[PDB]
Amino acid sequence: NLQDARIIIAGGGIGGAANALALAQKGANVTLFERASEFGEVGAGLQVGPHGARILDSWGVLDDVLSRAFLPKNIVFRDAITAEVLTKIDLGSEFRGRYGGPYFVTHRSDLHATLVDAARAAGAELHTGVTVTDVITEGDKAIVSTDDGRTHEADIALGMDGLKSRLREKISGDEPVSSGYAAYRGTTPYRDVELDEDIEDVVGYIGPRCHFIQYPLRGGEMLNQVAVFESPGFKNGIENWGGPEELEQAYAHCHENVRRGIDYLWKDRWWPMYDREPIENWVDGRMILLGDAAHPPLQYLASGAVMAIEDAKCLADYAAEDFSTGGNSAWPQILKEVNTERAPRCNRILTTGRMWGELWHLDGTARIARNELFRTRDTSSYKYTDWLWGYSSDR
Amino acid sequence: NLQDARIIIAGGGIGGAANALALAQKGANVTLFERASEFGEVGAGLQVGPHGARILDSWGVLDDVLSRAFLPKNIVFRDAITAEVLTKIDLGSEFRGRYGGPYFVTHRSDLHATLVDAARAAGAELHTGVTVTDVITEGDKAIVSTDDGRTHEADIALGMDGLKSRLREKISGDEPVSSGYAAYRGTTPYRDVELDEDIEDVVGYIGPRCHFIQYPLRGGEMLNQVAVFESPGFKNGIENWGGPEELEQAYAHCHENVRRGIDYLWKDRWWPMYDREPIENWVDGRMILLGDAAHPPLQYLASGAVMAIEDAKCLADYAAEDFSTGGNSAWPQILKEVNTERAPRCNRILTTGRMWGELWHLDGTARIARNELFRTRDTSSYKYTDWLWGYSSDR
Ligand SMILES: Cc1cc2nc3c(=O)[nH]c(=O)nc-3n(C[C@H](O)[C@H](O)[C@H](O)COP(=O)(O)OP(=O)(O)OC[C@H]3O[C@@H](n4cnc5c(N)ncnc54)[C@H](O)[C@@H]3O)c2cc1C
Ligand SMILES: Cc1cc2nc3c(=O)[nH]c(=O)nc-3n(C[C@H](O)[C@H](O)[C@H](O)COP(=O)(O)OP(=O)(O)OC[C@H]3O[C@@H](n4cnc5c(N)ncnc54)[C@H](O)[C@@H]3O)c2cc1C
Ligand SMILES: [Cl-]
Ligand SMILES: [Cl-]
Ligand SMILES: [Cl-]
Ligand SMILES: [Cl-]
Repeated sequence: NLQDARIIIAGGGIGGAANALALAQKGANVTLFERASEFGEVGAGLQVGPHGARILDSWGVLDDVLSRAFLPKNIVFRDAITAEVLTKIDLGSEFRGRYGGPYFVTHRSDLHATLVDAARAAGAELHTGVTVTDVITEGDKAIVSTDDGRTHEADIALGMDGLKSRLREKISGDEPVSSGYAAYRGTTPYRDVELDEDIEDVVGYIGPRCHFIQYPLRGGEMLNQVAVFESPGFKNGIENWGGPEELEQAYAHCHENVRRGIDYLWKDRWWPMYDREPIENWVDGRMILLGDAAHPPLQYLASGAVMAIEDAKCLADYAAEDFSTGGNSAWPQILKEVNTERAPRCNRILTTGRMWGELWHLDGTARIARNELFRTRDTSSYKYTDWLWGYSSDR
Repeated sequence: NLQDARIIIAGGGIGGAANALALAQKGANVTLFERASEFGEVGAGLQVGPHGARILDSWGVLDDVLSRAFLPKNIVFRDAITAEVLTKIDLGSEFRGRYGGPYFVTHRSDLHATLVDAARAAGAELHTGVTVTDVITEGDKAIVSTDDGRTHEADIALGMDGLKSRLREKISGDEPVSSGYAAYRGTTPYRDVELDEDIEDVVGYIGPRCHFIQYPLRGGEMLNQVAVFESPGFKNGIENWGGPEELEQAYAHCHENVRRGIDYLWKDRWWPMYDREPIENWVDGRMILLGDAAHPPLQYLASGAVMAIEDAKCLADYAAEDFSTGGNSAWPQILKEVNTERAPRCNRILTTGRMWGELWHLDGTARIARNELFRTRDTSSYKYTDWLWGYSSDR
C-alpha cells in the first residue's frame, strides 16, 4: 500500500479522477487540482469496453456505473451508403467470459461524476478552480506550482492535463496533429428519433470520408448519435474548421438512415479531431504524463478514456507493490516501469487507431474490398480484438 | 450446318482466325481479309482459361495447342512489396472437372498460327495484305470493299478489326479510353532468369500502382514476364506515354524479386493499355462487330482473346442451328441473338475487369484490407470465378 506516499495530480478529467481513485484506495495522500470551476464532463455518450469495465469493477464502482449505463448486445457495422450490415461483434456472455467484463456505454458526465465521488470517498483531496502552472523535480520531491501563488510538495506529480497539455512541453515540443475530420454529437429522447427499426446495439455506419454512430443510453431512454466527417475547410486553412455548414454536403452521398441523423446533432459545438505522434518517454524526474497528456488518440477504437483508466490501475498497482518495500526512494523506478508497460500498449492504440479509421472511410474499389473483408470474416475468431480487449497490466 | 452460307471476316487476329475456323467447320464459305502482309502474333505469352480451352477442344485443336503450351498448377497472387503469398487459385483436376478444361498458357504466335492452319484446313479462304475499307448492307447481303478496288458480296460480314476498329464507327463514335497504365513484356530463356525459387505457376505480384506477372512457356523452357504500371507521363499529356524511362521509378518501392524482373523485359516496344466503354448493340444490318472491335478490355481478367474465341463458338453454333431451317433470310435474327447473348457476358468482363485491376493496384490501408481479404478467403468456394470460367453460350 501507499500510506506514506503523497501524489499531486494536475487535471481532473476522467483520467485524473480515475488516478485519484486508484491511488487513494491504496492509502496514498492525493491532492488533485482541476482548472475548471466545477467537475464535469460532456452530457453525451462514451463507450467503455471490458478493458475499462474490469478495472472499474476492481475499484468497486462498476455496479453503480452500470445502474445508469446501457448494455449493448452487439457492435454492428453497416455500410453508410446502402445501410447493409457488414459484420457484428457479439458482446454476449462468451465475449464477457473472455474479456472479464461487459462492453457498456454511458454518459461521460455520469462516469466522471461517479469516479470523482468515489475518489473523494476514498480520501482524495480534490480542488476545483485551481490551475497547475509548473512542475519541477528537486531532490526526491516534485514541486508543484498553482495559479494562486502557492507551491506544493509531493513524492510524484501526474500530468493529466489533456490533449492540449502544457506540462507535456517539459518532455516534448510536438504539437497536436490534425486528422482533418470533425466530430459532432447529439442525444435525443429515444422516442423522438425517427427510427425504422429500434436500436439495442452500438451501430456504426461507415462510408466514404465519414461515419455515423448510434447507441442507446440510460437504459434505452435516450439515443446517442455521433457524426464524423472529413472537413473540406480544413484542407483550405480555415482556422475554425469543421463547422456545421459542412454537415449536409459531407453526408449527401449516404443512406437516408444516416442523413436523417444529422438533424439531431448539437450544432453549437463540435470536436475537431486531433491526436499526437506516439512518444516513448512520459517521465520528467518525478512527473509522469498520463491520459491524453501522454497518449491522445483519434477515437476510432473508443479507448482514450479507457487508456487513462488503465493508466491509473497500472500506476496504483505497480507503486503499491514497490513503495511498500522501497519507500519514497523507489518512485523514479516505479514511474519508469509504469512508462515501460504503458507506452507500447497505448502507442499501438494511437497508431492502429489511425489505420482503423482509414479503413472505415475508404471509397471506390477499396470500399468494395473492405466490405467483403468484413462480411466474410471468421466471427468466432478474436484475432482482431484480443490485443485491445484482452490486455492487462497485471504482473 | 452452314453449307450455302457466305461470310466475310474483316481482320485476321486471334478473333478473326477463330471465327474463320468455327464457321468453316460448319461448312460455310468463309473469306477473311487481313491487312498485314503475313499472319502473325506477338512472340510472348497469353493465358487461356477453361472458358477458352473447352472451345479449342471442341474445334479439335486443343491437343495440338497443348503440345506446345504450358500447364500451370496454380495462379498465385503475391504482394509486390513483400513478396508474401496472398492466395492461390488451384488449377488441378477439381478445377478442370468443374470448368470442363485446363487453364493453360502459350505463345500468342503459336495459338494464332494453330488457328490459322486449322481454319485453312477446314476450308477458309484467307488473304493477307488486304484491307477492308467499307462494309454496307444492301437488301439481304453485305457488300464489302477492299483496298485493291474490289467489292465482295456475302450473307454477313464480321468486323474483327481490333481495338482501333474503324468498322466500329458505323455503330458508335466512341474513342478508346486510356487506363493510364502501360504493359511491357519479355520472354527469357528460363535458365537465364535469376530465380530464387523455380516457377511452375502463373505468378502475379500486385502492388501500389503496378503489377508484375511471370509464367513458364513451351514446357518450362522459357519464362514469360509482364510489367504493368501507372504512367506519370500519361497524366501530363505525353502523347507517346509509358516509355521505358518510367520503368525503374515505377517499381522502386517493390520487392527485389519484382525489381530484378524489369531487366528482362523488351524495352523497344510497349502496350499502352486502353479499353472502351461497354456498348450493347454490335450489329449494323448484316455486319456484326466481334472480338476487340466489339468489346476491348483491360487485360486484368486475361480474357480478351478468350472472349473473341467465345464469340466464334456462339456465332457458329447459333447460325448452324437456325440457318439450316431459315436460310439466308434468317441472318439478321441470328446476329441479333448472338449479340443479345454475348453483350452482357463480355460487358461484365470489361467493367468487372476495371474494378479487378483497381483492386490489384491499391495502396495504404486499402492494400492492407485487400491483402487480408485475399488471405482469409474460402479457397473451396468458386463464387469469385464461376461467372467467368463457368460460362457457356450453349442453349
Ligand atoms: C468525439 C470523441 C469521442 C470519444 N469517445 C470515446 C469513447 O467512446 N471511449 C473512450 O474510452 N474514450 C473516448 N474518447 C477519448 C476520451 O474523451 C479522452 O481520451 C479522455 O477523456 C482523456 O481524459 P484525460 O483525463 O486524460 O484528459 P481530459 O479529458 O482532457 O482532462 C484534462 C483535464 O485537465 C484540466 N486541466 C488542463 N490544464 C490544467 C492545469 N494546468 N491544471 C489543472 N487542470 C488542468 C482540464 O480542465 C480537463 O478537465 C473520445 C474522444 C473524442 C474527442
Ligand atoms: C498486354 C496484354 C495482355 C493480354 N493478355 C491476354 C490473355 O492472357 N488472354 C486473353 O485471352 N487475352 C489477352 N489479351 C487480350 C487479347 O490480346 C485481345 O483481346 C485479342 O487479341 C483481340 O483479338 P481480335 O482478333 O479481336 O483483335 P486484334 O488482335 O486487334 O486483331 C485485329 C486484326 O485486324 C487487322 N485489321 C485491322 N483493320 C483491318 C482492316 N480494315 N482490314 C483487314 N484487317 C484489319 C489487324 O492487322 C489485326 O491483325 C491481352 C491484351 C494485352 C494488351
Ligand atoms: Cl478514443
Ligand atoms: Cl481510441
Ligand atoms: Cl484481356
Ligand atoms: Cl480480360
